[PDB]
Amino acid sequence: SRIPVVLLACGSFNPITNMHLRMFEVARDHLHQTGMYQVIQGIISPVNDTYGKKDLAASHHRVAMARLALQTSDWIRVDPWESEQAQWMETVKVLRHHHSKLLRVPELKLLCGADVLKTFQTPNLWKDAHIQEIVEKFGLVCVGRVSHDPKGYIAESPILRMHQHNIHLAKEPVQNEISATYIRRALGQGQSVKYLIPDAVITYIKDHGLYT
Amino acid sequence: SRIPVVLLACGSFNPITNMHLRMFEVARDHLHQTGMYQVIQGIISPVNDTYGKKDLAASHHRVAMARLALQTSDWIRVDPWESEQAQWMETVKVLRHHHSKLLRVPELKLLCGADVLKTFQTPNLWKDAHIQEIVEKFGLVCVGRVSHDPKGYIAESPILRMHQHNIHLAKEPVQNEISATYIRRALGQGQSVKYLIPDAVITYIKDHGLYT
Amino acid sequence: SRIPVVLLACGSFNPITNMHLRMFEVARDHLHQTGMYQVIQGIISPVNDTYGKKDLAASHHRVAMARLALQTSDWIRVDPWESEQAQWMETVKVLRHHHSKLLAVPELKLLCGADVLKTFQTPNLWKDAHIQEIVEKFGLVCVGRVSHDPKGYIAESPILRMHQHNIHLAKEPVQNEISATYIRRALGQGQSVKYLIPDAVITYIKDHGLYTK
Amino acid sequence: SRIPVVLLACGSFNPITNMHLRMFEVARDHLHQTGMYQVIQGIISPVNDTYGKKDLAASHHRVAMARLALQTSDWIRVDPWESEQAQWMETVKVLRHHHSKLLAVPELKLLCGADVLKTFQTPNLWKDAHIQEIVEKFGLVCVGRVSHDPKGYIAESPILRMHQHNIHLAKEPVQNEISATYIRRALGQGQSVKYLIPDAVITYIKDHGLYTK
Ligand SMILES: NC(=O)c1ccc[n+]([C@@H]2O[C@H](COP(=O)(O)O)[C@@H](O)[C@H]2O)c1
Ligand SMILES: NC(=O)c1ccc[n+]([C@@H]2O[C@H](COP(=O)(O)O)[C@@H](O)[C@H]2O)c1
Ligand SMILES: NC(=O)c1ccc[n+]([C@@H]2O[C@H](COP(=O)(O)O)[C@@H](O)[C@H]2O)c1
Ligand SMILES: NC(=O)c1ccc[n+]([C@@H]2O[C@H](COP(=O)(O)O)[C@@H](O)[C@H]2O)c1
Repeated sequence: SRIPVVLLACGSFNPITNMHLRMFEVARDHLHQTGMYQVIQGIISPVNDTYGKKDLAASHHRVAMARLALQTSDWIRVDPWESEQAQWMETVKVLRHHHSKLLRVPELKLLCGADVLKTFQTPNLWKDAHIQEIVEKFGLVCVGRVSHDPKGYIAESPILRMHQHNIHLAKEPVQNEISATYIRRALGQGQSVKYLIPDAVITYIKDHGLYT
Repeated sequence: SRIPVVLLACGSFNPITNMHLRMFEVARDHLHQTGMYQVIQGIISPVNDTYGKKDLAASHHRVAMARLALQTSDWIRVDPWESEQAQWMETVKVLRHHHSKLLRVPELKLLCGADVLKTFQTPNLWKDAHIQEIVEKFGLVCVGRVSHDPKGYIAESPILRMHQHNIHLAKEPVQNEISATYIRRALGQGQSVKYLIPDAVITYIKDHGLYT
Repeated sequence: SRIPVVLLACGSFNPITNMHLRMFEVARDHLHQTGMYQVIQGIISPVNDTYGKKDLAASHHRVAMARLALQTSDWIRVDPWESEQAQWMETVKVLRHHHSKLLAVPELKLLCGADVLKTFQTPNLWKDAHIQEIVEKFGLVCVGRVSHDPKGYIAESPILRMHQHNIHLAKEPVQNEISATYIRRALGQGQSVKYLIPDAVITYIKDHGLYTK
Repeated sequence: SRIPVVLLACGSFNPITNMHLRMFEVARDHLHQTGMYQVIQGIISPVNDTYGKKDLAASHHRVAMARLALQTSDWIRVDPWESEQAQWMETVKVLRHHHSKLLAVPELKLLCGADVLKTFQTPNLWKDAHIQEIVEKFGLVCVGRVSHDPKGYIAESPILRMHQHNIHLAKEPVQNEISATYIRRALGQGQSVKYLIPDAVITYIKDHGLYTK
């Protein structure tokens, strides 16, 4: 039988966009395609407000937009836990938390774009022990992104190359490179972002005067 | 004051996708950005079933999906006229028809991707007289597409370069290259196309067993 | 053992670019990776000056630029036969010509971008009989292009689908999407196209004053 | 008249690619087009071997490959000073070094991809003081990269926004998106990278057996 899988996406979702959503669909089809897994749930987990040097919309807003974006999904949901904690938390700790919840078994895997594998290379950004735990205790499902060569990132990482069994590379045949940075800039200039992010999210943004 | 403009998109819409929809939004912002026009209406006109060597879903279905896709739009509508004619019609004739309807004045402009300008170069595909009428009597609003250099197409076309005043090039800052061919193949393989085309269109496709 | 293969690319080469050259390399690696072919030669065949609606530099120059571009290739050569004819010739006839020239005979395959498969769908552009002969008697090696879905083009064409075993799809992960149209526009404006097309080609264009506004 | 400008690119160049070289050309044309600058030189400065978590070919080799790649450039040269130091050096210090070497003094600007602007946002990666000095005292010329929105990076950074006049954004319409990571993987698998990186660089890699699995 198939191994039940839950996919967790940790990010800013400032705001959530059609690309972020498409990432889950592609990842699920890829896992199902292997014949060994049954994706049963997707979880969007917006980062806490204390994170970064950037000016993120308040977490309750990012969580609300994600929920709106996901109303039409029958398998992906937003979980505010991470954003409700007092402070930012390294991603492995969010994985640990959700793994436990599953117990109160399906495998919990981190879902990210190929761009994330490249960030693993950034000095001091991710503790080696954490990278190892992500691919050894949990799993990593990576969706392609223009300009990134995931197979090379893996081959060149002493840690990743030793845990390839837990790394799933899903190819994105579609050229959908929507940048949330671009979304925010366009919104700020009064330009349309319709068809780039969900309609309900656009309405929410207008209603709450976000990204002005 | 601003010149009222109506944008007409002639295509297969087999099925209509988020890229096709995004094309209108980008074109409108670009025209408004110039300061000289006020886009008042967008029209999607699905091609007639007698067109091509391809197997297109029946026109009533393509028209229905476009209408569903456009329910959330307050300015773009589908007009079945072209698809309801007995036979295929060169595009200039569809422009003429809609121009007349406007009379029962706003300028009517053809909306297309940069890829269309390249098709103007195909031997025997578009009558020179027709290309001329499109850019001289009406107008052409072109939205960028990867791999295409619209400025070069114009510069190299004896006809286009003489009517640059009626050609508006709108740059697509977003990497959204969704191919309807890809959409059909994925649907045929049972893969998700969610977030690539409107939810209501996906439901319609399933309900009517299209693209199997 | 392996089936010997010669790759033929028919196109404007106005001018030849690093992307046109890259296609040969990607196609060769792909065929070798299947383990059943051995590519022994590549042929660049510039189209006749009588062809199409667009303006082309003289074939004399396009053949020259291809020759210069290929000086550092040990397996690809330019063949001016097609452009030396009195008039344009349908691609199937160029394939036939080069096949006869080969006459244990290596297989001759047409090398093209995935966008060519789409053009097969254009009314009146290619004779069905020709499309069939091209895929059946010669074969196609298609290199992917942003925005095109070759697999779908194949599936939606009865002719291509029936002979899909003779259509080899290669994937070049690198964007490239360098269009010769862009190259010509840049040149006309006095901008650099270095590292987009071969240094030797730029020298020829400059020396002979080509592609000026 | 025009302000003389020298462009400095700091990076791995592991190995240098046609895309890295193309960035210099695109950046020069952009600055010239503003009508107020005249680019007089480009400098490729390979990073020190002590840098980062990834494995780099020896700087001896990266400097060599850059020199070979640049033999056909009449304005870009490789400068090994940075890689010859005992240890890695923050980019601002390399800029300071090259500025002193210039000492009517031409302006020295850091040439980079738009993705570098994003990295400025990484906690602990660049000192705010350094980011400020880089944009204020030297300047940045950023060449666009698929997936990145430089204008947004600038607007969302107080430091960059305040000195945005010293950040020059150039647009290369051509995809390219050739990553050195891909180049290294292809080489390791014995695939061709011809027309993606300079012929002279491929010869050196082959002669010295670099980038093997
Ligand atoms: N060391 C870590 O655990 C680590 C480092 C960088 C980013 N992250 C997470 O991945 C996402 C990165 O977001 P940005 O790329 O916008 O900074 C966030 O969810 C962030 O919390 C975790
Ligand atoms: N000569 C003409 O008027 C002409 C030629 C080719 C396509 N078209 C139109 O433009 C669109 C092209 O569709 P395809 O590219 O799928 O063939 C259709 O609406 C078609 O009717 C018009
Ligand atoms: N029916 C045919 O044989 C046929 C049709 C269209 C293009 N072609 C060839 O394709 C190549 C490129 O043509 P384009 O520049 O029109 O895309 C040329 O060699 C041209 O001769 C052949
Ligand atoms: N704080 C700094 O000066 C700083 C930080 C990160 C990268 N860099 C430089 O950027 C270039 C490329 O670095 P990456 O390979 O890490 O992207 C190198 O020259 C590196 O030294 C400088």
